[PDB]
Amino acid sequence: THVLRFGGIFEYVESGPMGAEELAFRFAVNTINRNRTLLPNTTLTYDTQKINLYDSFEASKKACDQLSLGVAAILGPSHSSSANAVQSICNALGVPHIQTRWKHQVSDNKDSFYVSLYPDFSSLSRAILDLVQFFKWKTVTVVYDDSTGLIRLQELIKAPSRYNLRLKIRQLPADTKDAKPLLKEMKRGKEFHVIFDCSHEMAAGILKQALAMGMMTEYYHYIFTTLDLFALDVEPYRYSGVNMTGFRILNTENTQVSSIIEKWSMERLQAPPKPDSGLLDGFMTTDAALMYDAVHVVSVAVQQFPQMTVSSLQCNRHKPWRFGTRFMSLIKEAHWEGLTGRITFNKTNGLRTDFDLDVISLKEEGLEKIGT
Amino acid sequence: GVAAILGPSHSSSANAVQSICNALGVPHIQTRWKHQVSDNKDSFYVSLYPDFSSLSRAILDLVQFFKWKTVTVVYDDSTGLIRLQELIKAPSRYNLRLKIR
Ligand SMILES: *[C@H]1O[C@H](CO)[C@@H](O[C@H]2O[C@H](CO)[C@@H](O[C@@H]3O[C@H](CO)[C@@H](O)[C@H](O)[C@@H]3O)[C@H](O)[C@H]2NC(C)=O)[C@H](O)[C@H]1NC(C)=O
Ligand SMILES: *[C@@H]1O[C@H](CO)[C@@H](O)[C@H](O)[C@H]1NC(C)=O
Repeated sequence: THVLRFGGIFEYVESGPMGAEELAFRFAVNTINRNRTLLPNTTLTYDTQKINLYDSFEASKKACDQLSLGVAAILGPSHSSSANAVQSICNALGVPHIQTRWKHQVSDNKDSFYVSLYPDFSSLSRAILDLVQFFKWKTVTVVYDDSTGLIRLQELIKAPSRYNLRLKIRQLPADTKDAKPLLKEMKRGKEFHVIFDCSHEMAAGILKQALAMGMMTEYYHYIFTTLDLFALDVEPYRYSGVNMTGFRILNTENTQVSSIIEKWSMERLQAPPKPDSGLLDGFMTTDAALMYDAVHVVSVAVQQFPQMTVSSLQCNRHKPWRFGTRFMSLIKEAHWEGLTGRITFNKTNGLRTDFDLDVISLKEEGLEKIGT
Repeated sequence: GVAAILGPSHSSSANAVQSICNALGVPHIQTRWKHQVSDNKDSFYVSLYPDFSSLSRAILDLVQFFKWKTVTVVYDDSTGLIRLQELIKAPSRYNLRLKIR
Protein backbone atom coordinates (compact mmCIF):
# COMPACT_ATOMS: atom_id res chain seq x y z
CA THR A 1 0.00 0.00 0.00
CA HIS A 2 2.35 2.70 -1.25
CA VAL A 3 0.85 6.04 -0.30
CA LEU A 4 0.70 8.61 -3.07
CA ARG A 5 -0.97 11.97 -3.61
CA PHE A 6 -2.23 13.64 -6.79
CA GLY A 7 -2.52 17.40 -7.10
CA GLY A 8 -6.07 18.52 -7.77
CA ILE A 9 -7.01 21.83 -9.41
CA PHE A 10 -10.62 22.81 -10.09
CA GLU A 11 -11.98 26.06 -11.47
CA TYR A 12 -15.40 25.75 -10.01
CA VAL A 13 -18.50 27.47 -8.62
CA GLU A 14 -16.42 28.75 -5.67
CA SER A 15 -19.61 27.96 -3.72
CA GLY A 16 -21.70 25.05 -2.44
CA PRO A 17 -22.26 23.08 -5.66
CA MET A 18 -19.37 20.71 -6.28
CA GLY A 19 -17.92 20.29 -9.74
CA ALA A 20 -17.99 17.25 -11.98
CA GLU A 21 -14.22 16.90 -12.35
CA GLU A 22 -13.61 16.73 -8.61
CA LEU A 23 -16.43 14.17 -8.57
CA ALA A 24 -14.99 11.90 -11.25
CA PHE A 25 -11.50 12.18 -9.80
CA ARG A 26 -12.70 11.08 -6.37
CA PHE A 27 -14.78 8.43 -8.13
CA ALA A 28 -11.51 7.44 -9.78
CA VAL A 29 -9.53 7.19 -6.55
CA ASN A 30 -12.32 5.11 -5.06
CA THR A 31 -12.23 2.90 -8.14
CA ILE A 32 -8.55 2.32 -7.42
CA ASN A 33 -9.37 1.63 -3.79
CA ARG A 34 -11.97 -1.09 -4.39
CA ASN A 35 -10.32 -3.06 -7.22
CA ARG A 36 -6.77 -3.93 -6.23
CA THR A 37 -6.07 -5.65 -9.55
CA LEU A 38 -4.46 -2.35 -10.37
CA LEU A 39 -2.05 -1.63 -7.52
CA PRO A 40 -2.48 -4.74 -5.34
CA ASN A 41 0.32 -3.39 -3.14
CA THR A 42 -0.47 0.32 -3.44
CA THR A 43 -3.16 2.89 -2.66
CA LEU A 44 -3.00 6.59 -3.51
CA THR A 45 -4.48 9.45 -1.52
CA TYR A 46 -4.80 12.91 -3.00
CA ASP A 47 -4.88 16.61 -2.26
CA THR A 48 -7.48 18.63 -4.12
CA GLN A 49 -6.94 22.38 -4.06
CA LYS A 50 -9.59 24.67 -5.47
CA ILE A 51 -9.11 28.02 -7.20
CA ASN A 52 -10.82 30.80 -9.11
CA LEU A 53 -11.40 30.97 -12.84
CA TYR A 54 -9.13 32.89 -15.22
CA ASP A 55 -6.97 33.94 -12.34
CA SER A 56 -3.32 33.09 -12.70
CA PHE A 57 -1.47 34.23 -9.60
CA GLU A 58 -3.92 32.47 -7.34
CA ALA A 59 -3.41 29.28 -9.35
CA SER A 60 0.37 29.63 -9.27
CA LYS A 61 0.43 30.00 -5.50
CA LYS A 62 -1.79 26.95 -5.22
CA ALA A 63 0.62 25.23 -7.59
CA CYS A 64 3.49 25.97 -5.24
CA ASP A 65 1.27 24.65 -2.46
CA GLN A 66 0.57 21.27 -4.02
CA LEU A 67 4.29 21.20 -4.64
CA SER A 68 4.83 21.75 -0.93
CA LEU A 69 3.12 18.51 0.08
CA GLY A 70 4.46 16.69 -2.96
CA VAL A 71 2.67 14.48 -5.46
CA ALA A 72 3.55 12.56 -8.56
CA ALA A 73 1.84 15.02 -10.92
CA ILE A 74 -0.87 17.66 -11.12
CA LEU A 75 -4.18 17.53 -12.98
CA GLY A 76 -4.54 20.65 -15.03
CA PRO A 77 -7.23 23.22 -14.55
CA SER A 78 -9.69 23.16 -17.40
CA HIS A 79 -9.01 26.65 -18.76
CA SER A 80 -5.97 27.72 -20.71
CA SER A 81 -5.21 31.02 -19.01
CA SER A 82 -3.84 29.65 -15.77
CA ALA A 83 -3.15 26.39 -17.56
CA ASN A 84 -0.09 28.04 -19.05
CA ALA A 85 0.94 28.96 -15.53
CA VAL A 86 0.56 25.36 -14.45
CA GLN A 87 2.60 24.10 -17.35
CA SER A 88 5.41 26.63 -17.11
CA ILE A 89 5.50 25.58 -13.48
CA CYS A 90 5.63 21.85 -14.05
CA ASN A 91 8.40 21.63 -16.61
CA ALA A 92 10.18 24.32 -14.63
CA LEU A 93 10.32 22.05 -11.59
CA GLY A 94 10.37 18.83 -13.53
CA VAL A 95 7.17 17.27 -12.23
CA PRO A 96 5.21 15.77 -15.14
CA HIS A 97 2.05 17.62 -16.03
CA ILE A 98 -1.12 16.06 -17.37
CA GLN A 99 -3.68 18.22 -19.09
CA THR A 100 -7.27 17.46 -20.01
CA ARG A 101 -8.69 20.57 -21.60
CA TRP A 102 -7.33 21.66 -24.93
CA LYS A 103 -5.06 24.67 -24.61
CA HIS A 104 -3.72 26.97 -27.26
CA GLN A 105 -0.69 25.09 -28.40
CA VAL A 106 2.07 27.66 -28.36
CA SER A 107 4.11 26.84 -31.41
CA ASP A 108 7.50 26.91 -29.77
CA ASN A 109 6.84 26.05 -26.16
CA LYS A 110 9.76 23.72 -25.60
CA ASP A 111 8.08 22.14 -22.60
CA SER A 112 8.40 18.38 -22.39
CA PHE A 113 6.50 17.21 -19.29
CA TYR A 114 2.95 17.30 -20.60
CA VAL A 115 0.40 15.25 -22.48
CA SER A 116 -3.28 15.64 -23.14
CA LEU A 117 -5.84 12.88 -23.33
CA TYR A 118 -8.15 15.28 -25.08
CA PRO A 119 -8.74 14.43 -28.73
CA ASP A 120 -6.28 16.79 -30.35
CA PHE A 121 -8.07 19.31 -32.51
CA SER A 122 -6.16 18.41 -35.67
CA SER A 123 -7.35 14.82 -35.87
CA LEU A 124 -10.90 15.85 -35.05
CA SER A 125 -10.92 18.53 -37.72
CA ARG A 126 -9.53 16.13 -40.29
CA ALA A 127 -12.38 13.77 -39.52
CA ILE A 128 -14.73 16.74 -39.87
CA LEU A 129 -13.43 17.33 -43.38
CA ASP A 130 -13.73 13.68 -44.33
CA LEU A 131 -17.30 13.70 -43.05
CA VAL A 132 -18.45 16.80 -44.91
CA GLN A 133 -16.68 15.58 -48.03
CA PHE A 134 -18.76 12.43 -47.81
CA PHE A 135 -21.97 14.36 -47.47
CA LYS A 136 -21.11 16.38 -50.61
CA TRP A 137 -22.30 19.72 -49.24
CA LYS A 138 -20.89 22.90 -50.71
CA THR A 139 -22.21 26.04 -49.00
CA VAL A 140 -21.27 24.98 -45.52
CA THR A 141 -21.17 27.54 -42.71
CA VAL A 142 -19.31 27.59 -39.44
CA VAL A 143 -20.46 29.36 -36.32
CA TYR A 144 -18.21 29.55 -33.25
CA ASP A 145 -18.56 31.64 -30.16
CA ASP A 146 -15.14 32.89 -29.04
CA SER A 147 -11.81 32.95 -30.81
CA THR A 148 -10.41 29.47 -30.35
CA GLY A 149 -13.15 27.70 -32.29
CA LEU A 150 -11.65 29.00 -35.51
CA ILE A 151 -8.40 27.35 -34.48
CA ARG A 152 -10.20 24.12 -33.74
CA LEU A 153 -11.41 24.29 -37.30
CA GLN A 154 -8.36 25.79 -39.01
CA GLU A 155 -7.92 22.56 -40.96
CA LEU A 156 -11.50 23.15 -42.02
CA ILE A 157 -10.76 26.76 -42.90
CA LYS A 158 -7.86 25.88 -45.18
CA ALA A 159 -9.89 23.30 -47.08
CA PRO A 160 -11.28 25.47 -49.93
CA SER A 161 -8.02 25.84 -51.80
CA ARG A 162 -7.86 22.07 -52.30
CA TYR A 163 -11.59 21.35 -52.25
CA ASN A 164 -14.21 23.17 -54.32
CA LEU A 165 -16.40 24.74 -51.63
CA ARG A 166 -17.53 27.92 -50.02
CA LEU A 167 -18.14 28.87 -46.42
CA LYS A 168 -18.99 32.13 -44.80
CA ILE A 169 -18.26 32.46 -41.11
CA ARG A 170 -20.79 33.80 -38.61
CA GLN A 171 -20.46 34.60 -34.92
CA LEU A 172 -22.73 33.98 -31.99
CA PRO A 173 -22.65 37.34 -30.21
CA ALA A 174 -21.55 38.01 -26.64
CA ASP A 175 -24.66 36.73 -24.89
CA THR A 176 -26.64 33.66 -25.86
CA LYS A 177 -29.99 35.27 -26.67
CA ASP A 178 -28.18 37.53 -29.11
CA ALA A 179 -28.11 34.65 -31.59
CA LYS A 180 -31.72 35.18 -32.67
CA PRO A 181 -30.83 37.94 -35.20
CA LEU A 182 -27.99 35.72 -36.38
CA LEU A 183 -30.60 33.09 -37.12
CA LYS A 184 -32.50 35.88 -38.83
CA GLU A 185 -29.74 36.61 -41.33
CA MET A 186 -29.04 32.90 -41.73
CA LYS A 187 -32.69 32.49 -42.67
CA ARG A 188 -31.94 35.31 -45.09
CA GLY A 189 -28.69 33.49 -45.79
CA LYS A 190 -30.40 30.16 -46.52
CA GLU A 191 -27.35 28.19 -45.41
CA PHE A 192 -28.49 24.58 -45.22
CA HIS A 193 -25.33 22.93 -43.83
CA VAL A 194 -24.07 24.74 -40.74
CA ILE A 195 -21.43 23.04 -38.61
CA PHE A 196 -21.12 24.18 -35.02
CA ASP A 197 -18.14 24.48 -32.71
CA CYS A 198 -19.79 25.44 -29.46
CA SER A 199 -20.31 24.38 -25.88
CA HIS A 200 -23.25 21.99 -25.66
CA GLU A 201 -24.90 24.30 -23.16
CA MET A 202 -24.91 26.95 -25.85
CA ALA A 203 -26.07 24.23 -28.23
CA ALA A 204 -29.13 23.87 -26.02
CA GLY A 205 -29.59 27.61 -25.65
CA ILE A 206 -29.66 27.85 -29.43
CA LEU A 207 -31.77 24.78 -30.31
CA LYS A 208 -34.73 26.43 -28.58
CA GLN A 209 -34.03 29.40 -30.83
CA ALA A 210 -33.82 27.29 -34.00
CA LEU A 211 -37.05 25.43 -33.35
CA ALA A 212 -38.59 28.71 -32.18
CA MET A 213 -37.88 30.35 -35.54
CA GLY A 214 -38.97 27.05 -37.09
CA MET A 215 -35.66 26.67 -38.88
CA MET A 216 -35.57 22.95 -38.09
CA THR A 217 -37.06 21.34 -41.17
CA GLU A 218 -35.83 18.24 -42.99
CA TYR A 219 -33.55 20.14 -45.40
CA TYR A 220 -31.36 21.66 -42.70
CA HIS A 221 -28.61 19.43 -41.30
CA TYR A 222 -26.31 20.42 -38.49
CA ILE A 223 -23.18 18.71 -37.25
CA PHE A 224 -21.93 19.45 -33.76
CA THR A 225 -18.24 18.99 -33.20
CA THR A 226 -18.60 18.87 -29.42
CA LEU A 227 -18.26 15.52 -27.70
CA ASP A 228 -21.07 15.66 -25.14
CA LEU A 229 -23.56 15.06 -27.94
CA PHE A 230 -25.13 12.40 -25.73
CA ALA A 231 -26.87 14.54 -23.10
CA LEU A 232 -28.79 16.76 -25.53
CA ASP A 233 -32.47 17.22 -24.71
CA VAL A 234 -33.04 15.45 -28.00
CA GLU A 235 -36.53 14.06 -27.65
CA PRO A 236 -38.83 16.83 -29.06
CA TYR A 237 -36.59 17.82 -32.00
CA ARG A 238 -36.05 14.39 -33.57
CA TYR A 239 -39.61 14.65 -34.88
CA SER A 240 -38.71 17.84 -36.72
CA GLY A 241 -37.17 15.33 -39.14
CA VAL A 242 -33.89 17.25 -38.98
CA ASN A 243 -30.53 15.55 -39.59
CA MET A 244 -27.68 15.85 -37.07
CA THR A 245 -24.26 14.10 -37.01
CA GLY A 246 -21.52 14.00 -34.36
CA PHE A 247 -18.77 12.03 -32.67
CA ARG A 248 -18.35 10.16 -29.42
CA ILE A 249 -15.14 8.60 -28.25
CA LEU A 250 -17.27 7.90 -25.20
CA ASN A 251 -17.71 4.17 -25.65
CA THR A 252 -20.91 2.57 -24.35
CA GLU A 253 -20.41 -0.92 -25.78
CA ASN A 254 -18.52 -2.31 -22.80
CA THR A 255 -20.92 -3.42 -20.12
CA GLN A 256 -18.32 -2.36 -17.57
CA VAL A 257 -18.65 1.06 -19.16
CA SER A 258 -22.38 0.92 -18.57
CA SER A 259 -22.11 -0.29 -14.96
CA ILE A 260 -19.75 2.55 -14.16
CA ILE A 261 -22.21 4.87 -15.89
CA GLU A 262 -25.04 3.89 -13.55
CA LYS A 263 -22.78 4.11 -10.53
CA TRP A 264 -22.06 7.63 -11.71
CA SER A 265 -25.73 8.37 -12.36
CA MET A 266 -26.36 7.44 -8.74
CA GLU A 267 -23.66 9.86 -7.60
CA ARG A 268 -24.53 12.46 -10.24
CA LEU A 269 -28.05 13.73 -9.77
CA GLN A 270 -26.80 13.42 -6.21
CA ALA A 271 -25.48 16.80 -7.32
CA PRO A 272 -28.42 19.11 -8.10
CA PRO A 273 -28.79 19.38 -11.88
CA LYS A 274 -30.52 22.09 -13.94
CA PRO A 275 -33.45 20.39 -15.72
CA ASP A 276 -34.87 23.83 -16.57
CA SER A 277 -31.81 24.34 -18.78
CA GLY A 278 -32.98 21.50 -21.01
CA LEU A 279 -30.22 18.99 -20.37
CA LEU A 280 -30.81 15.28 -19.89
CA ASP A 281 -30.13 14.74 -16.20
CA GLY A 282 -28.04 11.70 -15.38
CA PHE A 283 -25.13 11.41 -17.80
CA MET A 284 -21.44 11.97 -17.06
CA THR A 285 -19.62 14.41 -19.36
CA THR A 286 -16.72 13.86 -21.74
CA ASP A 287 -14.20 15.97 -19.86
CA ALA A 288 -14.87 14.24 -16.57
CA ALA A 289 -14.46 10.92 -18.38
CA LEU A 290 -11.11 12.09 -19.71
CA MET A 291 -9.86 13.09 -16.31
CA TYR A 292 -11.07 9.80 -14.95
CA ASP A 293 -8.98 8.00 -17.51
CA ALA A 294 -5.96 10.15 -16.74
CA VAL A 295 -5.50 8.93 -13.17
CA HIS A 296 -5.79 5.41 -14.53
CA VAL A 297 -3.02 5.89 -17.07
CA VAL A 298 -0.93 7.48 -14.33
CA SER A 299 -1.52 4.33 -12.31
CA VAL A 300 -0.95 1.87 -15.16
CA ALA A 301 2.43 3.51 -15.52
CA VAL A 302 3.34 3.98 -11.87
CA GLN A 303 2.72 0.37 -10.89
CA GLN A 304 5.89 -0.34 -12.88
CA PHE A 305 7.80 2.52 -11.22
CA PRO A 306 7.85 1.55 -7.54
CA GLN A 307 11.08 3.54 -7.44
CA MET A 308 8.62 6.44 -7.26
CA THR A 309 9.53 8.94 -4.57
CA VAL A 310 7.86 12.23 -3.58
CA SER A 311 10.44 14.99 -3.12
CA SER A 312 8.86 17.62 -0.89
CA LEU A 313 10.15 20.35 -3.17
CA GLN A 314 9.89 24.14 -3.09
CA CYS A 315 9.33 26.58 -5.95
CA ASN A 316 12.56 28.37 -5.07
CA ARG A 317 14.75 25.23 -5.00
CA HIS A 318 14.91 25.43 -8.77
CA LYS A 319 16.42 21.95 -9.17
CA PRO A 320 13.67 19.78 -10.69
CA TRP A 321 12.22 16.52 -9.44
CA ARG A 322 14.60 13.59 -9.18
CA PHE A 323 12.53 11.03 -11.12
CA GLY A 324 10.63 12.91 -13.80
CA THR A 325 12.69 11.31 -16.56
CA ARG A 326 11.53 7.72 -16.86
CA PHE A 327 8.09 8.10 -15.31
CA MET A 328 6.89 10.64 -17.86
CA SER A 329 8.37 8.46 -20.58
CA LEU A 330 6.31 5.60 -19.20
CA ILE A 331 3.08 7.56 -19.52
CA LYS A 332 4.10 8.46 -23.04
CA GLU A 333 4.68 4.77 -23.78
CA ALA A 334 1.75 3.33 -21.84
CA HIS A 335 -1.48 2.02 -23.34
CA TRP A 336 -4.79 1.40 -21.64
CA GLU A 337 -8.54 1.05 -22.02
CA GLY A 338 -10.01 4.03 -20.26
CA LEU A 339 -13.61 5.06 -20.63
CA THR A 340 -13.05 6.33 -24.17
CA GLY A 341 -11.48 3.23 -25.73
CA ARG A 342 -7.92 2.99 -26.99
CA ILE A 343 -5.48 5.38 -25.34
CA THR A 344 -1.87 6.20 -26.18
CA PHE A 345 0.46 9.22 -26.45
CA ASN A 346 2.12 10.37 -29.74
CA LYS A 347 5.86 10.77 -28.97
CA THR A 348 6.26 13.48 -31.59
CA ASN A 349 4.82 16.56 -29.91
CA GLY A 350 4.08 14.88 -26.59
CA LEU A 351 0.36 14.93 -27.38
CA ARG A 352 -2.25 12.39 -28.33
CA THR A 353 -3.04 11.90 -32.00
CA ASP A 354 -4.50 8.42 -31.81
CA PHE A 355 -7.90 7.17 -30.71
CA ASP A 356 -11.15 5.58 -31.90
CA LEU A 357 -14.21 7.55 -32.90
CA ASP A 358 -17.79 6.45 -33.44
CA VAL A 359 -19.79 8.89 -35.52
CA ILE A 360 -23.35 9.14 -34.23
CA SER A 361 -26.45 10.72 -35.71
CA LEU A 362 -29.98 11.72 -34.76
CA LYS A 363 -32.17 8.87 -35.94
CA GLU A 364 -35.95 8.78 -35.56
CA GLU A 365 -35.36 7.77 -31.92
CA GLY A 366 -32.29 9.78 -30.92
CA LEU A 367 -28.56 9.22 -30.87
CA GLU A 368 -27.76 6.07 -32.84
CA LYS A 369 -24.38 5.02 -34.19
CA ILE A 370 -23.51 5.69 -37.82
CA GLY A 371 -19.91 4.52 -38.03
CA THR A 372 -16.36 4.33 -36.72
CA GLY B 1 9.07 48.04 -6.56
CA VAL B 2 8.30 50.12 -9.63
CA ALA B 3 5.96 52.93 -10.43
CA ALA B 4 4.78 50.54 -13.15
CA ILE B 5 6.05 48.05 -15.68
CA LEU B 6 6.41 47.69 -19.43
CA GLY B 7 5.19 44.43 -20.88
CA PRO B 8 7.24 41.68 -22.46
CA SER B 9 6.70 40.97 -26.15
CA HIS B 10 5.01 37.56 -26.17
CA SER B 11 1.38 36.85 -25.54
CA SER B 12 1.58 33.78 -23.32
CA SER B 13 4.34 35.02 -21.05
CA ALA B 14 2.67 38.41 -20.88
CA ASN B 15 -0.47 36.86 -19.45
CA ALA B 16 1.25 36.05 -16.19
CA VAL B 17 2.70 39.48 -15.64
CA GLN B 18 -0.65 41.03 -16.45
CA SER B 19 -2.27 38.96 -13.76
CA ILE B 20 0.46 39.61 -11.22
CA CYS B 21 0.19 43.35 -11.55
CA ASN B 22 -3.52 42.97 -11.17
CA ALA B 23 -2.88 41.05 -7.95
CA LEU B 24 -1.17 44.09 -6.43
CA GLY B 25 -2.72 47.02 -8.28
CA VAL B 26 0.32 47.85 -10.37
CA PRO B 27 -0.45 49.47 -13.72
CA HIS B 28 0.86 47.24 -16.48
CA ILE B 29 1.58 48.49 -19.98
CA GLN B 30 2.27 46.31 -22.98
CA THR B 31 3.98 46.61 -26.33
CA ARG B 32 2.81 43.81 -28.61
CA TRP B 33 -0.68 42.64 -29.41
CA LYS B 34 -2.01 39.47 -27.93
CA HIS B 35 -5.36 37.75 -27.87
CA GLN B 36 -7.39 38.90 -24.90
CA VAL B 37 -9.66 36.28 -23.44
CA SER B 38 -13.20 37.66 -23.27
CA ASP B 39 -13.50 36.27 -19.75
CA ASN B 40 -10.80 38.19 -17.92
CA LYS B 41 -12.08 40.97 -15.70
CA ASP B 42 -8.76 42.70 -15.15
CA SER B 43 -8.29 46.40 -15.42
CA PHE B 44 -4.73 47.60 -14.91
CA TYR B 45 -3.46 46.73 -18.39
CA VAL B 46 -3.35 48.83 -21.53
CA SER B 47 -1.95 48.24 -25.00
CA LEU B 48 -0.24 50.91 -26.99
CA TYR B 49 -0.07 48.66 -30.02
CA PRO B 50 -3.04 49.29 -32.30
CA ASP B 51 -5.58 46.56 -32.23
CA PHE B 52 -5.86 44.37 -35.26
CA SER B 53 -9.63 44.67 -35.05
CA SER B 54 -9.85 48.19 -36.47
CA LEU B 55 -6.99 47.29 -38.80
CA SER B 56 -9.22 44.65 -40.29
CA ARG B 57 -11.94 47.22 -40.85
CA ALA B 58 -9.50 49.48 -42.67
CA ILE B 59 -8.17 46.60 -44.76
CA LEU B 60 -11.70 45.68 -45.69
CA ASP B 61 -12.33 49.26 -46.78
CA LEU B 62 -9.20 49.19 -48.91
CA VAL B 63 -10.26 45.91 -50.48
CA GLN B 64 -13.62 47.30 -51.44
CA PHE B 65 -12.15 50.55 -52.74
CA PHE B 66 -9.99 48.54 -55.10
CA LYS B 67 -13.14 46.49 -55.80
CA TRP B 68 -11.45 43.10 -55.63
CA LYS B 69 -13.50 40.05 -56.55
CA THR B 70 -11.07 37.36 -55.34
CA VAL B 71 -8.24 37.35 -52.85
CA THR B 72 -5.96 35.10 -50.85
CA VAL B 73 -5.03 35.61 -47.24
CA VAL B 74 -1.83 34.05 -45.94
CA TYR B 75 -0.64 33.90 -42.36
CA ASP B 76 2.27 32.49 -40.39
CA ASP B 77 0.70 30.58 -37.51
CA SER B 78 -2.90 30.11 -36.52
CA THR B 79 -2.76 33.17 -34.27
CA GLY B 80 -3.02 35.26 -37.41
CA LEU B 81 -6.58 34.01 -37.59
CA ILE B 82 -7.54 35.76 -34.35
CA ARG B 83 -5.52 38.63 -35.70
CA LEU B 84 -7.77 38.85 -38.76
CA GLN B 85 -11.13 37.41 -37.72
CA GLU B 86 -12.94 40.63 -38.62
CA LEU B 87 -11.83 40.54 -42.24
CA ILE B 88 -12.23 36.79 -42.20
CA LYS B 89 -15.92 37.58 -41.77
CA ALA B 90 -15.99 39.39 -45.11
CA PRO B 91 -18.34 37.19 -47.19
CA SER B 92 -21.47 37.64 -45.06
CA ARG B 93 -21.73 41.32 -45.85
CA TYR B 94 -20.29 41.93 -49.32
CA ASN B 95 -19.47 39.87 -52.40
CA LEU B 96 -15.96 38.69 -51.48
CA ARG B 97 -14.52 35.23 -51.94
CA LEU B 98 -11.38 34.72 -49.89
CA LYS B 99 -9.22 31.65 -49.33
CA ILE B 100 -6.41 30.90 -46.90
CA ARG B 101 -3.14 29.02 -46.91
C1 LIG C 1 2.29 10.44 -33.78
O1 LIG C 1 1.13 10.89 -34.47
C2 LIG C 1 1.33 12.00 -35.33
C3 LIG C 1 0.01 12.31 -36.02
O2 LIG C 1 -0.46 11.13 -36.68
C4 LIG C 1 2.40 11.69 -36.36
O3 LIG C 1 2.76 12.97 -36.89
C5 LIG C 1 2.52 13.21 -38.30
O4 LIG C 1 2.48 12.13 -39.22
C6 LIG C 1 1.22 11.91 -39.86
C7 LIG C 1 1.44 10.90 -40.98
O5 LIG C 1 1.73 9.63 -40.39
C8 LIG C 1 0.52 13.17 -40.37
O6 LIG C 1 -0.86 12.82 -40.58
C9 LIG C 1 -1.23 13.01 -41.96
O7 LIG C 1 -0.16 13.46 -42.78
C10 LIG C 1 -0.53 13.60 -44.15
C11 LIG C 1 0.67 14.09 -44.93
O8 LIG C 1 1.69 13.09 -44.87
C12 LIG C 1 -1.68 14.58 -44.29
O9 LIG C 1 -2.07 14.62 -45.66
C13 LIG C 1 -2.86 14.13 -43.46
O10 LIG C 1 -3.87 15.14 -43.49
C14 LIG C 1 -2.41 13.97 -42.02
O11 LIG C 1 -2.03 15.25 -41.53
C15 LIG C 1 0.55 14.33 -39.39
O12 LIG C 1 0.27 15.55 -40.08
C16 LIG C 1 1.89 14.53 -38.71
N1 LIG C 1 1.60 15.33 -37.54
C17 LIG C 1 2.52 16.03 -36.90
C18 LIG C 1 2.20 16.34 -35.47
O13 LIG C 1 3.56 16.37 -37.44
C19 LIG C 1 3.66 11.22 -35.69
O14 LIG C 1 4.61 10.81 -36.68
C20 LIG C 1 3.38 10.05 -34.76
N2 LIG C 1 4.58 9.68 -34.04
C21 LIG C 1 4.66 8.57 -33.31
C22 LIG C 1 4.65 7.28 -34.08
O15 LIG C 1 4.74 8.60 -32.09
C1 LIG D 1 -30.89 12.98 -43.89
O1 LIG D 1 -30.18 11.74 -43.99
C2 LIG D 1 -30.84 10.79 -44.82
C3 LIG D 1 -30.03 9.50 -44.84
O2 LIG D 1 -28.70 9.79 -45.27
C4 LIG D 1 -31.00 11.35 -46.23
O3 LIG D 1 -31.70 10.41 -47.04
C5 LIG D 1 -31.77 12.66 -46.18
O4 LIG D 1 -31.86 13.21 -47.50
C6 LIG D 1 -31.04 13.63 -45.26
N1 LIG D 1 -31.78 14.87 -45.17
C7 LIG D 1 -31.19 16.06 -45.24
C8 LIG D 1 -31.20 16.72 -46.59
O5 LIG D 1 -30.68 16.60 -44.27
